[PDB]
Order: sequence, then structure tokens, then C-alpha cells
Amino acid sequence: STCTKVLYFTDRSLTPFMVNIPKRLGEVTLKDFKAAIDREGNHRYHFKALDPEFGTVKEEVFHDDDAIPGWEGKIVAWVEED
Amino acid sequence: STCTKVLYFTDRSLTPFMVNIPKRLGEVTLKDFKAAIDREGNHRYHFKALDPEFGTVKEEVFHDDDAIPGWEGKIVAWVEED
Amino acid sequence: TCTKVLYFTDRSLTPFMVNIPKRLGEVTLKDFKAAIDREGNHRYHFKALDPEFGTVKEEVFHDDDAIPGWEGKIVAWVEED
Amino acid sequence: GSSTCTKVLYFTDRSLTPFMVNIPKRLGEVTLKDFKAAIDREGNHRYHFKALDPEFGTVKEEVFHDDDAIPGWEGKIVAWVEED
Amino acid sequence: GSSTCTKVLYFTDRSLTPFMVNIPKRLGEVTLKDFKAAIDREGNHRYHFKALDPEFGTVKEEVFHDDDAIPGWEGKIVAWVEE
Amino acid sequence: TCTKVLYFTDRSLTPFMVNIPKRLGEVTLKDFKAAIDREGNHRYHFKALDPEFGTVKEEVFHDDDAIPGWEGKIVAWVEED
Amino acid sequence: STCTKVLYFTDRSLTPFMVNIPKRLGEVTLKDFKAAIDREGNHRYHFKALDPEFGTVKEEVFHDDDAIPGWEGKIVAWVEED
Repeated sequence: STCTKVLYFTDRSLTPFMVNIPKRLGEVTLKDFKAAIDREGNHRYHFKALDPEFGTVKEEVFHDDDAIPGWEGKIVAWVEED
Repeated sequence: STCTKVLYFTDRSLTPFMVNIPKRLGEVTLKDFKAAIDREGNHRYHFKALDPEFGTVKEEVFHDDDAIPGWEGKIVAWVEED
Repeated sequence: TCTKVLYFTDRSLTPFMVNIPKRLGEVTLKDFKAAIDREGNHRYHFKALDPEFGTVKEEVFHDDDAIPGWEGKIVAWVEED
Repeated sequence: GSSTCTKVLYFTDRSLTPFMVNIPKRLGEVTLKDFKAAIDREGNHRYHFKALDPEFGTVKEEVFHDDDAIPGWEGKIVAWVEED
Repeated sequence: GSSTCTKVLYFTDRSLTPFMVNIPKRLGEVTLKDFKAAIDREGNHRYHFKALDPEFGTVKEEVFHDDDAIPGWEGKIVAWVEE
Repeated sequence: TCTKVLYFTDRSLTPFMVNIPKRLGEVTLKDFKAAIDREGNHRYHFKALDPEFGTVKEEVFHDDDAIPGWEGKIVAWVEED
Repeated sequence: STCTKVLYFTDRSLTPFMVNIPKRLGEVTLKDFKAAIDREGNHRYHFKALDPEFGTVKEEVFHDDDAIPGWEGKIVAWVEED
């Protein structure tokens, strides 16, 4: 529980990918994520998140310094080429 | 041109493959495609297609007599074990 | 008893197969690295069956991390970088 | 590089070691026939080349016609030769 | 033609042209020891063989145990002998 | 209707050449052995053009086996096992 | 140093040959090599080389002027009749 399980989808494959990031769920920022998958160019990023009021939601994050929202102690993401 | 540029992904590499088929975009069928890269093993086939309504879509093709949908004069495909 | 390993490289197009003495649960990345004997700064991916998510290509980095199996065998991709 | 010739690195199912040759023509000039002629292939084969596709990025492109020009990757030609 | 012997083709770093020998045993019968004994290895090498895998297809399988049966490809044995 | 034989030996850096009255397809290992008339234990290799893999140094040991030719001739290497 | 150890294989013997060339590793050219083993001589020449890009590789050289790549202080070569 010192690390975070990351599952992400790419339009480059129909089978998802899974990596583990050193930092803990609350600690992980977009930059950490970007660095984690060694993305080729620049893209759009979405994350399965549990919004308190409106419920489950696919949240997009931009600034590398923003923390990634988790879903059940893990991070679920979609990577769109953009 | 008297040829269509084909880019396809396989589970056997994260780097895509590229071949050129003598037929033109509208002319190319699934059989042409199969013959082009896949005479032996049976797979599921998906193609990046521009749907005039809902935007980009990954269309699966079925009929051997059916035509392969193009995306920007090219064919982009995913080949899966199934 | 031992583990059947099938891996792909940017150097063959045709996969490689080796057998590691340790059993599926026992095999760590270091065991794998040592097994393939290539001098490299590589990335490693493995076909894995995650309880919650199902089929997935998992990347591993610690040498002391145990390699996930798929059907009592290990299926891997070795990238350059 | 560069300009008189082209560095060619190819893999064969016949060797676990890659091979390296240098072709007189420059990167843009080299055709498949030039390549074929270069490595004394004894039989029909399939040929793949590491190429940088503007849009879709890195890719292993197969070439068929002896006249078509071989795509380069960082000034070198990187190829795979299959017994097919 | 003949089927109680096995055609063996192997590559070495010692020649850019492959070698060919015939082993008295049949494809299923041939073990690594049989192979070693055959091409008269001088000591220690790594051995790879072109093999047809069930789900995985054509694959270069490495074998270690003398008593292991060498996998065939198209009724012959195709091998690489590394240092 | 005979066969030109060129062979190399570890006791001469100059190859040897003999002619065997049999024709290419007819010549066996025994014919070859007899031809060189050297009583001893040896390994024999022959330049051959295999229909499948092409140019190759094939080893033979069944005396009753036909020697593979290379362009209407026989090219051989003689060692000591 | 003062001279380079050369080991070469021929279709003339299943046994390799060894000669020593006066020049040093970096200095030795193909012409030097040809001259060294009484290049009849116009054949194909290959050399075990340590390429920093792709590691161990059998490099072919064919102009008399080009300098022979070494492998661990020595030269390892294959001479084919071509």
C-alpha cells in the first residue's frame, strides 16, 4: 500500500496496461503518471474517479502538478492521442 | 494511387506493422487484407473508420466479401487472437 | 517444478522460449533478466490475469518482484529503452 | 553518416547476431533491389524495415517491389529478413 | 523417404554457412545428448532449436537437459549453437 | 561419367584432387574412403546444395550413403574425429 | 599494441587461421588484411565487431581502404568465396 496500482487503456491496444507507481494514491500527480508510462508525444488523460455528489465520473486532468484521483485504491486511466 | 497504405497492430509487438496493398481503398476487402498479412491463423479484425455520425469508430469486419473502411486514405487495423 | 517462458524481442519477429528452474510464483524479475542474458537498459511486459480486470500487459521493474504468469507459463515482451 | 553511402543493419533467422553492410547509394536512393543485391539472398524472402512514419510514429514496414525505396531510421537502414 | 533417422541443420559462429548431419534416431527419439554427441561439441555451448509451439507458433526453444527430446520443425531439426 | 573430387586434409595446406570412375549420384562414402586409401578413423564433410537450405557442409558416415555433389564435383574436408 | 592478433575462418579448413599484423588495431585497413592473408584475392570479408548501438555484429567491409573493426583487442574474420 506504499505504491499505487495503475491500469490504463490506449487506442494503440485493446488489452489494457498495468504498472505500479512508487508514490501512494494521494501522492501521485499527472507528471508522475506521464513519467510512468513514457508516453511518446502529447495526449489527453482521463481517470475513473468517485465524485462525492454526482458519483462515478471520468475526470480529465491537465496540469502535471495536480494529483490523480483514485478509484478503489487504484488508478484507472484512458489515454487518448491528442 | 494503385495501392493502399495499411498499418496494423498485433499482440505480438507494441510496434505496429505497415504493408501496401495493390488495390485502392474502396476496392480492398477483408480477404485482400487477410491474404496481405494473415493467410494462416484466424483472428478478430478491427479498423479505424470515419463514421459520418458518431465520429471515429473501431469497426469489426465480418463478411469476407465486405470492404475495409479507410481512415484518411489509409487503413488502420487491430488484429486480435480469438 | 519449472516455468515455461516465452518472450518477444525487437530482434527476431519470431519469439524465444526458455525454461527457468524456479516455479511460477517463485520467479522474480531478476530471475527473468538473468535468464535471457541480454546486456540492456530494457522495459519488460508480461501477459497477466488480474483478479479484477482480467487480461492485461503488466510492466515490472523491481528485480525482486515476482513475475505474473498466464496459464502456468510466462509470456513477455522485451522493449529497448 | 552520410552522403555517399548508407549503413545497413539486418537480422536473419540464420544468425542470432545481426549483420552490417554499407551500400554505395544514399538513404533516399536505396531501393529493395539494391538491398537484395547487397546481402546475396539465396531464395524468396520477406523484408521488414524500421521506419519513422510521420503520423503513426515508429513502425516495421514491409516492402515488396524491387524498385520502391527503403525507408531509413536515423540515417541507418534497420531490417529483418524472414525465410518466407 | 527416410523416417527412422533425422536430418539436422545447425548454425555456428565458426562458419557463415550452416552444417548438416543425420542422426540414426527418429525425430521424437533424439535427445540433447544425442545432439551433443552428434556435432561433437567441444565442451560447453548454448543450444536453440526451431520448434512449432501449440498456441505460440514458430519459436526458438532452448534446451538444457541431455535427456530432453529435441523439438523438430517440418520433420527435421534446425539448431543454433551459441558460445 | 566419373567424378572430380577435391578434398582438404589437416596435413597439407594444399588441397588434393582425385577422380572416381563412378558418377556423382553413384558415389558412396565407401567409394570415397576407398578412393583416398588412408586407413584410419576420420570425420568427413562435403560441400552440398540442399534443396531446402542451400549451401551447406554436410557430414556423412554411412559408407553405403551417396556423397552429395556441388556443381558436378565433390568438395570434401577430412578430419580426425 | 605493437601488432594485432588476427583470427580468420575459411572454406579451406574447418580449422581457423591466426596471423599477426604489424599495425595496431585502429590502424589496420582491409588492404592490410587482404595483403596479410595473401588475398588471392577478391572475396567477401566479415569481422566480429562490437557496435555500441547494436552490440555484437558481423560487419562486412569491402573497400581496400576501410579500417577493420576489432573485437577485444583482436580481429576475428570470416572469408567467404564470393
